[PDB]
Amino acid sequence: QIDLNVTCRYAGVFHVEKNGRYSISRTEAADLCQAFNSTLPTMDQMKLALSKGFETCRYGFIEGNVVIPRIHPNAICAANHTGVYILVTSNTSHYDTYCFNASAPPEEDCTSVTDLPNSFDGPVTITIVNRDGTRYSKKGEYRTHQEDI
Repeated sequence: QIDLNVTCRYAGVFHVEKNGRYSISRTEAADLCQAFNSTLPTMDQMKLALSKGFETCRYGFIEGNVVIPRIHPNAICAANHTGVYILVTSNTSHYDTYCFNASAPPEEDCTSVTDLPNSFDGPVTITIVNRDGTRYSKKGEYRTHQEDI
């Protein structure tokens, strides 16, 4: 069973938490985004997302780096840095992910995500979990690297 918690989209950019916080690899992140018909964001898209009001208190993959977008300074979220803060030093490889959907509205889309459109045949119950609690489930798979499984 896999629970994927999603935020609102901002300029098409959203945060995905898979079950436990920080349990996704780089290769899984890419696979996951792919299941949403999305891609790992470029820095520039992430900068745009941020300027429209996107912030989280969780580190996550983009294309090339691990980042956390911050608008409002906070002691436990990136130590009061603001902007798209790049993670510099870490021992470990697992974080959350950000994904980018080019088809999303240009601003805040807080409507509910109701499908993992591009997931493939598999045995896992995959549940998408919105912040307002609304859920969509399907039996399938999205991971293409065996070590991720």
